[PDB]
Amino acid sequence: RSKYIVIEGLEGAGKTTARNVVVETLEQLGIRDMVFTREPGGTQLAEKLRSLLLDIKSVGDEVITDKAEVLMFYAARVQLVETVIKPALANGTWVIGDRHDLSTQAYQGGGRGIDQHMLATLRDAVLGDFRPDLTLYLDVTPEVGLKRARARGELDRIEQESFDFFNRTRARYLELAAQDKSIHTIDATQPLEAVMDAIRTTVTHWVKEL
Repeated sequence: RSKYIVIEGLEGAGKTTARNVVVETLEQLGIRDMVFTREPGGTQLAEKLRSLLLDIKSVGDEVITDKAEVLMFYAARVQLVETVIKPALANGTWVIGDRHDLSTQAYQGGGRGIDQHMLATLRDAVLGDFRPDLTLYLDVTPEVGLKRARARGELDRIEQESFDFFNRTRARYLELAAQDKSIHTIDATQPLEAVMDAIRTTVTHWVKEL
């Protein structure tokens, strides 16, 4: 049975590295057929919304409202999910996504301050029941994430946020992972090999548990 695995974490958490471990582990367990998706993005429309959401001055000097932000993140999500993810899963293909709803909950909920129960409302209103089978949240400290992001190149509109915005975002990520068994928190503040190892076993077990 096809599965939807999502990788989460602050920017500079190591999502790609983690994704590589995941493919390796899965390919090792005999799972080979799979597709990747990233959010916001994944479809023509989703990518348009992505640019509107992250491009510095994507609408000149106008400040995108917090709520417009969540709504755009959501329009992007449902389009990808309905048009790409579900069909894939429905075909038997596994889907590995780089970010999903937890990101909205953490960033818009924790960073932004958008009311937690409203975010839940939207989620169900929009996605209903659909949820990722396994979620890997890579926990890294704000400073280590920003430093890495800063080294990568130019910061998008949201990555230019304050340390406290990232603080609150990380805490919410953790608060929510703490309430959901399918969301595993990997300590990404440890050396690569350790992180890499954590990811491999967590996945290996979860799959074995299937």
